[PDB]
Amino acid sequence: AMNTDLKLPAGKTMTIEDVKQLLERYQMALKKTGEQLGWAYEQAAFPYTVRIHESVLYLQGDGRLYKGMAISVRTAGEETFIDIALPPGATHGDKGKANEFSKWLAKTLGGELHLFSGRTMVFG
Repeated sequence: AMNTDLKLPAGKTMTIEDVKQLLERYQMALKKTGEQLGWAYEQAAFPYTVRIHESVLYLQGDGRLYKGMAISVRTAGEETFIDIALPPGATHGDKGKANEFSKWLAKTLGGELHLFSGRTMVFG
């Protein structure tokens, strides 16, 4: 029913095989856009800068929506724990991010996760 055309600049020639290469190039451009979206996901999913001070990891939150948290290792008897402490001013955002990282950590290492909601999850 309908048609679009591009009139090429004077003197420019074009074969169907050149057009096929242009379609491939277009898909390469879409891949690059896809990478930008992925990078945007990465930055939003971990909006913290990490520093270590006195064997405690401090995450400092980007912008007003994230304050931060503190991660440390605790031993008691022959037991070992990873602790994630949220400070008094911790945001809605910080709580969610801490929950996300804690669950990933538990899936990765195994053990028994005690979430600040009072829920316990066992891996193993």
